[PDB]
Amino acid sequence: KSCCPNTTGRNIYNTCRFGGGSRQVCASLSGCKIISASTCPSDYPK
Repeated sequence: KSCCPNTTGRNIYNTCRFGGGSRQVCASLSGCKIISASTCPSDYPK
């Protein structure tokens, strides 16, 4: 999972992922937080 601001972020992540990106790049594209588990900090887990 990731910590996105909202369902919109998932959009950016998708545009990137499906665009030919990665996780870090995607993260920097949606501004979400890349978690290495099934949890998430106080960084809007959306």
